[PDB]
Amino acid sequence: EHCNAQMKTGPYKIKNLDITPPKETLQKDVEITIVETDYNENVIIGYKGYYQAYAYNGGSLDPNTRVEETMKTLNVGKEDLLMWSIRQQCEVGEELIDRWGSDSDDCFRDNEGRGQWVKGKELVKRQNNNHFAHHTCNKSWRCGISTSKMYSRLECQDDTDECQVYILDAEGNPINVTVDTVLHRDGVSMILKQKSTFTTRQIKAACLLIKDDKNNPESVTREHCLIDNDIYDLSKNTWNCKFNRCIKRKRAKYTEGDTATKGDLMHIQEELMYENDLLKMNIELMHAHINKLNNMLHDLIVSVAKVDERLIGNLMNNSVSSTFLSDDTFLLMPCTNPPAHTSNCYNNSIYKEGRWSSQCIDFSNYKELAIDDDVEFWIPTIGNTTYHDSWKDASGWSFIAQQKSNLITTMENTKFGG
Amino acid sequence: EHCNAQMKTGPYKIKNLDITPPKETLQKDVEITIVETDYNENVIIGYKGYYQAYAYNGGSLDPNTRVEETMKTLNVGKEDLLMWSIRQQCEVGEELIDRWGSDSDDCFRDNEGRGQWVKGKELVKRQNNNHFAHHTCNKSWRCGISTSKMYSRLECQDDTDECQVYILDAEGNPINVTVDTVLHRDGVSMILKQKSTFTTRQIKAACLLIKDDKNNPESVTREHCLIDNDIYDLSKNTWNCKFNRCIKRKRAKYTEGDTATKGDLMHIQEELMYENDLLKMNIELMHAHINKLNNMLHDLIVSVAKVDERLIGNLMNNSVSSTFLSDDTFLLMPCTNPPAHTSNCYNNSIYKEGRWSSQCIDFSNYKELAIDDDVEFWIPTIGNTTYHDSWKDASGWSFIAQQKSNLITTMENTKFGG
Amino acid sequence: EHCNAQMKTGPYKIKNLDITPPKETLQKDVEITIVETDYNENVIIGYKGYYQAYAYNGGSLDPNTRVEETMKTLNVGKEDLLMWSIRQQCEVGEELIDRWGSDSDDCFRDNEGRGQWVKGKELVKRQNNNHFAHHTCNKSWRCGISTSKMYSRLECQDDTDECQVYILDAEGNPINVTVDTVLHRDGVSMILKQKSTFTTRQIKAACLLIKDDKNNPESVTREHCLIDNDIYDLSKNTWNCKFNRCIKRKRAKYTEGDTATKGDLMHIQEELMYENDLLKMNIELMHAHINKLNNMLHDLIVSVAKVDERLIGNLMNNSVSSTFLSDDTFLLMPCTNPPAHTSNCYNNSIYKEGRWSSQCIDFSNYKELAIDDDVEFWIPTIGNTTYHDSWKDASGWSFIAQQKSNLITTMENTKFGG
Ligand SMILES: [Hg+2]
Ligand SMILES: [Hg+2]
Ligand SMILES: [Hg+2]
Ligand SMILES: [Hg+2]
Ligand SMILES: [Hg+2]
Ligand SMILES: [Hg+2]
Ligand SMILES: [Hg+2]
Ligand SMILES: [Hg+2]
Ligand SMILES: [Hg+2]
Ligand SMILES: [Hg+2]
Ligand SMILES: [Hg+2]
Ligand SMILES: [Hg+2]
Ligand SMILES: [Hg+2]
Ligand SMILES: [Hg+2]
Ligand SMILES: [Hg+2]
Repeated sequence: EHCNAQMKTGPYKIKNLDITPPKETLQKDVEITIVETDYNENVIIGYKGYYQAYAYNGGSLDPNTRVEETMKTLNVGKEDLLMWSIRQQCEVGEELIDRWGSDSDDCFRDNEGRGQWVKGKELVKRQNNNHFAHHTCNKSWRCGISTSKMYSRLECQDDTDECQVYILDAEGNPINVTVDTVLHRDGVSMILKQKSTFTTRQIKAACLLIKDDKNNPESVTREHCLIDNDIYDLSKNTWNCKFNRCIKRKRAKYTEGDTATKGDLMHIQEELMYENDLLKMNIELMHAHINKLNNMLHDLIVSVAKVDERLIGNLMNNSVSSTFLSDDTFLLMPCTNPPAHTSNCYNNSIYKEGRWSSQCIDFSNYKELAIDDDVEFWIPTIGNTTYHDSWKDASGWSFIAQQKSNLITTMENTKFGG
Repeated sequence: EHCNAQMKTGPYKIKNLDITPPKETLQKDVEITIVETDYNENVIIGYKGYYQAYAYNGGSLDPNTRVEETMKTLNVGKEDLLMWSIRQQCEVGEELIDRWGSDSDDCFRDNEGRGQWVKGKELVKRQNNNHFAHHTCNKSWRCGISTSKMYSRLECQDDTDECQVYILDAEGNPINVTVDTVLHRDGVSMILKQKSTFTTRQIKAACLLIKDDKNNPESVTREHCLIDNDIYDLSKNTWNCKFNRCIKRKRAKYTEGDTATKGDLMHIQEELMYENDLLKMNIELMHAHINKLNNMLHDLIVSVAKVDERLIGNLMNNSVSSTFLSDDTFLLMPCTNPPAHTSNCYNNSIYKEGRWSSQCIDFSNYKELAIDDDVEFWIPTIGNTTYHDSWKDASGWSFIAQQKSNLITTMENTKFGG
Repeated sequence: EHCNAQMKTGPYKIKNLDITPPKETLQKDVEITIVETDYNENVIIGYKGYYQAYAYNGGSLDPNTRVEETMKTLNVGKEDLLMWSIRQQCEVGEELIDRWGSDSDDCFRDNEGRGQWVKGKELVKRQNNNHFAHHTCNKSWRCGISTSKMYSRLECQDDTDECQVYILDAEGNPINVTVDTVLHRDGVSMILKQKSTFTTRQIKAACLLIKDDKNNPESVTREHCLIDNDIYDLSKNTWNCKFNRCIKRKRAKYTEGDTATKGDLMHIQEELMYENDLLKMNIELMHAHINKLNNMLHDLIVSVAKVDERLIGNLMNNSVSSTFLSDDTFLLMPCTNPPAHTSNCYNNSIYKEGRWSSQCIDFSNYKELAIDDDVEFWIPTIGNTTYHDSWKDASGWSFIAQQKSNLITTMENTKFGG
């Protein structure tokens, strides 16, 4: 307290800190529509066919000495296909081995394939022509039935809010498979067991809103919403559709079920690493600030303690009286007091410090004065996630792949039907 | 205030809190080089071949009675391959069915395959030998052309900062496919439409730096950098290369495009769950600390309010005067004041409290005194990510797979060419 | 200070803020058992077979004029299979081309395949019957050996804490492949080079514990544990097993190695986006609160500065004296003081302010009074992650796929063995 008076600077006033209105807003009870189908649908897959070798032996002289070979693949019709499913069995015609002479014609009798009921059956590539001056016939049948699964994809229109369940091939393209008409594709016959069925559900959900477009401080740049402890982006108010589900705030190749790459995982991993280090930086940046503030509160204490001998005791929550030596340093002595002071008189005529009989009140029943707000933080439990299969994993498509492969193998091992 | 004097402890001084210099540093304007190619490159894929059955019938007696079968796969040359691409068509020779007698030799006339232009064509495995004392020839042609895509992989050397675009097979290995020479592989002929072209881009980017090696408190253990609202690790100052892009702060199997596993997803999911719970713990740990501090500030208030009757009013931002009963408890009365006091005199001779005519100043124009720093938090918008296809999804490789399969099927259905 | 006395409200007391006991607890030195096997195991894969065409030519008259074709696939036995591995070679019988007449019987001599040692070998589908009144024999051999890899899966029982290493097929099912018995599957013979071996490791690890079930405030709803700078969920105290490793706090299709989808990646991406915006909201929500608190500390300052002229100087850490004009506004003058005051006397009789020779102490050696706690934040380094291959990538299964394909191709190109 010895100062140059000829240098008074001012007038001054303490700069209060900016209280910024939050750009991220929590909105409760946001109305949301969920539309969902079965992950996969039951598809009846059936195939049929025969390999035939009709031959005639007139010796080397005859131009009619030949072995005509055919491998017909047949379609299976709606009613048969259904029957096949019900029965977990498929129907073929009779196996004709070495039917020669006048029996050469058993071959042309049945081209639908009737009378044999098997679990399944594969061709045998049988052929012979060792009956001189005669025709020889061999005709082997193949057969297969499966009620397999194929992946659904739900889709809804923002125009009309109408939805449809698409059935996808191994590559993510929808395919025309219906309940009323058999589809013939990849050498096979396909029909739906069930008309594809969906369902809607209405909810009120908690959404985090973000308004960080400086030009449009009211435009909502991102919205994250809690659907059953799982987070979703619903910023765009178009229908949001993936796999078997569609969500909204009240035909080309689909792509979500494509196989993901290790490389994109690793980037998500780096993003996670980043988030962790981002958490640490900001937490510590906040830590440091508070500590600075804490220390200001210290400078406050030492100053006001020179007048208030019992303050340090209060702060430490233990009754002790302080005696200062400098502004900086001080001493402590133990104390304990009669705490039952509930009125403010005894035989009163301005008695105690800070100056303490209607001007004489008992304060047993008093109320808390709220001069502060507590902050409340919103960090809900998350992580109820679903994993979906890639589109190349459909049980139905591998079934189709299997019979295709089985045919390839049997049709290259020639058999003698004698 | 009744204390044991014989127990003075000290001298004491209030322990200030450690202000830790931040280990995570933000560095602005970090110079960065981006090198990028097309995700995929256009590859002309062409294939050709014939199946031939040259037979002679001299009866069972003749050892020369035989059916010689061959299936040649041919190479397609640079110029033809280009022509094929331009024309979306491929060229084959004439289809020879049942050419016997003196026409047996049509077979050997054309082995290049000229004169027929088709969109594409598959073999027919035709054969016969029913012309006694004569040779019989059948020769069927196959044909295919596609200008498909195959995935690029960029690579740069830290030595010399030279880059190259590699074209990968379905397994992630580079393959020698050039603009000047046709590559013959997997029974097919391949050439590039275009010389592989890249491009560079220089940027200044914001990077988060981390120095958490206790032994080397200056070594930078991790660096995360913002490239167009997407986060990258550039701690190592080697070239960072994935898929079609390379980044740097100014031949074996590649691996990023391998298919990722559900299991590694789930771990990333658990890491996310962890981060969320890590956020909650630390936020609340900070919450609690501040509340403790807030309550200290309360003990301060009650003490200094015994001298300052208008303080509580100021804090609550409403004019009220306080009267204390104990140290703890107090009463309130309403007030409102004339706020236009801009000088500090009236007819002044030490008038108001705290003691308030050159010693008499008007303070209309005053300045804010900055005794505090605001903290500033760095949490930029992220999430502009790219997804890449797995290496088994290249349109070009499935084309090659397709023709391979088509050949397999046709070469096991024998036809009679009579 | 002019107030309506007829409206005293009270008695009041300042509401302290709730200090909430943390629901997320850090527990150190949690005992954990790790069990681990090799990622993959060495599997000896061997295959063998022949294609035979035994024919007889008695002319068109003879019913015995026929070409009997067979393609046997053989099993390879334990000892041979081992020998094959050691030698990187496989054994076949002699190639018989056009052995006719009395040599027709070379065909039936050797059906095991002995005497030829090759790196590998493929069939040639050779056949002829151009020797009148004689049998003709052709028999070609195929051969293949690989010591390939197949993926391990570790599994442990909570009952008995016994573990086993399973060897998986391309679809994630375990297969019965042992050291003592050859397995015959997919037209091939398989045996283990090595008995499958695991190993255990005990650690003490730091775990984050969470108790957020309101009904059971002691139940531990989630536990995240650090295993070598990588985070794991060990809430459930069952064995946790994925791929080749099992962890615990002291046969159907396995699924972790299935291919993950782009769609599930994108959701993880949205979760990350969410976390970032969640970090920002909460950080800023905390920022705002502190600033409010900071400003309270300002109202405190101005009040107590009216009594303490040197306080503002202390806070700003520079010696200056304050003179007030209103309650709000003030002026500053420069100062600097003799700081060596280490006793509290000179020629003392109640000298300085706040009232400052055994009642006369030197304070060179004083101690810091801890009236505060620093908070300590726990954000450990993470991100030592492992990536695993999908189950369709096993070198051993593609080897099996390869020979299968090679056979398909050779068995549809007929050759004349004359
Ligand atoms: Hg005939
Ligand atoms: Hg006969
Ligand atoms: Hg006859
Ligand atoms: Hg990414
Ligand atoms: Hg009293
Ligand atoms: Hg000839
Ligand atoms: Hg003829
Ligand atoms: Hg002739
Ligand atoms: Hg991971
Ligand atoms: Hg006044
Ligand atoms: Hg015979
Ligand atoms: Hg002969
Ligand atoms: Hg002979
Ligand atoms: Hg997800
Ligand atoms: Hg002094």
